[PDB]
This record gives sequence, C-alpha cells and structure tokens, in this order.
Amino acid sequence: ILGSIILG
Amino acid sequence: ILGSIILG
Repeated sequence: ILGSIILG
Repeated sequence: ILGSIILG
C-alpha cells in the first residue's frame, strides 16, 4: 500500500 | 499517488 512494494 | 491509498 501507499506505493510501496514492501507494504503493498 | 493519484489520491489512492494503494498507490500512494
């Protein structure tokens, strides 16, 4: 989420 | 981005 591939 | 939670 939030444009982060870590967070999704 | 673009007003989206997912994209940031």
